[PDB]
Amino acid sequence: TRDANGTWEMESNENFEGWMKALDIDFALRKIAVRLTLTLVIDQDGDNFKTKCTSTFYNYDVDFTVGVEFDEYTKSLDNRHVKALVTWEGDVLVCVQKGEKENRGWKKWIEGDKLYLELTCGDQVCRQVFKKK
Ligand SMILES: *C/C=C/c1ccc2c(c1)C(C)(C)c1cc(N(CC)CC)ccc1-2
Repeated sequence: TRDANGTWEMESNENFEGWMKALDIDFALRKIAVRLTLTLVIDQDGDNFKTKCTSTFYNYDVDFTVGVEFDEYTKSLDNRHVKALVTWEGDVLVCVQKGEKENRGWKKWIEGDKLYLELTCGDQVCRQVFKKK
């Protein structure tokens, strides 16, 4: 479905460390991020999205409109300027982040009460699965 609204609880998270390493996240902070529980909250109304990723020590919040390029500064992650764009490819929500890193972005598949997320940077892919709370 194209409806990603909800509070999403993590079920699985594969190659999180390799993806963070591809983004040049500090080794020390990688070890903490691997242990912290992540909650993904999405509010979606038509084209307008508000995404909030929350843990004990780190938060990542982004708002965007589908189809409208936006300047992004990943201040709480790798601290880079990218040109971001989120679009629908069938029922897949696709985000491309143009900048220094190649193949940078994510894709989201909503299958019922499950959300599959693949985050990419360089030759690394992190695969996450969430269940709607
Ligand atoms: C559709 C999902 C997009 C998206 C963008 C940014 C982040 C995420 C998802 C998370 C939840 C995977 C995430 C986690 C983190 N930290 C760990 C590296 C913890 C907050 C940062 C950014 C994003």
